[PDB]
Amino acid sequence: SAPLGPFNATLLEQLKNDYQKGEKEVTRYIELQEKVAEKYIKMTPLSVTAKKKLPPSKDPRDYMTLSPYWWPDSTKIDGLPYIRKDGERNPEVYEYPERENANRFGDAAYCLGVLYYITGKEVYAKACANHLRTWFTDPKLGMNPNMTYAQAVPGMKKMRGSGFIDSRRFSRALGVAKLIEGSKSWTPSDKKKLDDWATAFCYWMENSTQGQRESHAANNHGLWYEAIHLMVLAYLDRTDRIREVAEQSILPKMGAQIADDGSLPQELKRTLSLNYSTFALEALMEANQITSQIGINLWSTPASNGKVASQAVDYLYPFYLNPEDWKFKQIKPFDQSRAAILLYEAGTALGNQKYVDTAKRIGLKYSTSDVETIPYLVLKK
Amino acid sequence: SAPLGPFNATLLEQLKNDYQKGEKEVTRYIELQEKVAEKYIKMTPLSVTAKKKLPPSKDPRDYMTLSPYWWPDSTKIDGLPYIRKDGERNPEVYEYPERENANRFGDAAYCLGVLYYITGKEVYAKACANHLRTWFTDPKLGMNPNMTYAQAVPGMKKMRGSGFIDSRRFSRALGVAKLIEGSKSWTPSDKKKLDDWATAFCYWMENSTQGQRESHAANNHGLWYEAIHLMVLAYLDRTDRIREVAEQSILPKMGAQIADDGSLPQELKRTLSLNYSTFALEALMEANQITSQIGINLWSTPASNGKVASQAVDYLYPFYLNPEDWKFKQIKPFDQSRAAILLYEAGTALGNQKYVDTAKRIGLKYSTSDVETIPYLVLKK
Repeated sequence: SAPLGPFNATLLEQLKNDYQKGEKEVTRYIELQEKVAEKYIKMTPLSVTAKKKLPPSKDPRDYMTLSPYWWPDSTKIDGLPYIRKDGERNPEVYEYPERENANRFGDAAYCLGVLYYITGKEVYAKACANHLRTWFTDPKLGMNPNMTYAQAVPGMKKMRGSGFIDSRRFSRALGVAKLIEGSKSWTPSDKKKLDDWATAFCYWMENSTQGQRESHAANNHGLWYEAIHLMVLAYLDRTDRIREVAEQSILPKMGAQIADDGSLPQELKRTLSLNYSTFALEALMEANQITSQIGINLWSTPASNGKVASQAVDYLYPFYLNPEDWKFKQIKPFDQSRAAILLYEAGTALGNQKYVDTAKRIGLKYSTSDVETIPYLVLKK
Repeated sequence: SAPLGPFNATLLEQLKNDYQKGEKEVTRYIELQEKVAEKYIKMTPLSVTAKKKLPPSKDPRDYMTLSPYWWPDSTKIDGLPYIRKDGERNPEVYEYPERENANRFGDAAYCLGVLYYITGKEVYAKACANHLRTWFTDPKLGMNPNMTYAQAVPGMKKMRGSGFIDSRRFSRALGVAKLIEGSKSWTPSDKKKLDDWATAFCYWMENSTQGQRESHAANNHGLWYEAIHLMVLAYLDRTDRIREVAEQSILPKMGAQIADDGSLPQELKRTLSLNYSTFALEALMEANQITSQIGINLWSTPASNGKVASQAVDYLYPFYLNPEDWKFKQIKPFDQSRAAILLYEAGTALGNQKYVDTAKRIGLKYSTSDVETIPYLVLKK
């Protein structure tokens, strides 16, 4: 039975079980994963400190990115204040190294942590530990436990908390650290430092003005905040906080953000409305992976007004079959393959065989290196 | 009468003349442009050598970028060879600093050079010279006169000349160097070094296998190749060659690309078909800015097959009025403001008053800092 963390635990346990029983199809799949993971063993661990332009705090350990849809105003002599173009990512984002480096670190730690859980090979713990140590707890290279300067916007006067959604990059990694506990490489001293970091991070996201405001956001951001919250709480073994968050924040938000016909109106007004509808349901999917490990099914548990998250899947399913029928603003092509994991996750949670069949038909590539697809051999056949 | 160069010489001579006579409306506009140009006076000159990852020659003075629609194959252990996704720019392009740095050099040098031509203020020639010397002729920081590793593709076995299209980002800057000749800052020794660079670059694009191949391209790349070709030849005062290239390469190429209804079938098969149809005409437009300075109007001169560039403008015009009516694949929204300069250029060339009125109706923002709009006060209200 798997430790509590940010993954489909049913799929992980069944992979680990069939690997240990020497079943051939899984064993061959895991060996492919082991050859994918080799580059993460060699990979030099990343740090948020690897940047030149320092945040206003003058501290390189503070995470800082640019908010993606904000662009310099050509009609101003300095381009300030930046203006918003919903759905059009400003390539300046890539001048902030932590934007892609937190994504790379997250992939490395998640891949190595899962393969350690599945094979028991210490080489995977040792490498995962090296990434976790450097990114999180190192007294020089570790990030400070806050998201103060995430998605800054040049010229913007007010402080904002929307950047907190960047945290999902490293928070999955934070949760996977629990899989390497008991290894020879993850020492008790290593565990205490990360526990203390996660405690400091949970405090900040629950009590800073930015984290409070993000906890009250009325769209997919509010759902993703709670998805991240659950990973932090799950890492810290606070399963009663997970129950409280699900019932006092996630279910109310789901009850407010789903409309009577099952649409997500807050996402319907975006320039990538099919992306953001799906993005909201992805925040529910990752939350549910955690809550359902303690008996809480967020796809079928009603909000106080009777609405259930499966209604929003129902609304979107015809368009996952045919993204071209989508009749709302969508200024870039929807990636249909996002519906594979999503329909598989919601389909199984609901005993909806039509959803699971459609997930497997859409499928995932057997030899893809996309580290999020590791548990989903079930979709690669 | 302005030196031969890559700009609308009629508008530029108009601006400089009205500036010298002290006309208020033009003086206000130049004074704005000078405020915008201040950041280029301060800007540190860029060099292609400012990269860590070197090209296969191990020479930092060779330009190297990634072909923008080529992505790692996730189904491969090393991601190699990359695969193509037409229209989807791979953010990895930004890991090659000369991709954006050649654009920033281009804007700074062109802006400063045009302002020196219009105003006579030696401070603009002196700064333009600083950027030119550093990008082109400096014996340590200057770029080699070739495009051998432009738009390289990892894993691709064959050599390609598609990368040559990047040259447009610095070949306009080369062209405006002609505007600072006679200044105090641009010495006969500066001119001779640049002349020799430009000769070497011209030899490479005409005789290398990649240059030869690119000169034969049957879509917009053939047009851009010759448009870039004209900037280099005009800079070298090879007006006889400009005629030959116009008469024997551009017009046949343009005629072979236009279909009976005026559409451009090679661009219609792209995922950004309206972008690429407009991109094709933009090459013709920039080429005509140079040909029409020696009496060849590319918009109205038919090719041997009876096709004339004005047929292509005519087919695209309704969709510049209403871009949403475009009925071919277009996986990002079309930037309508591109029609402003395009319809004004072709509209004046053809004496079509309807094209010119629409150009002004779409318009450019009076205070924009986009350097390519500097000559078009006539489109700014």
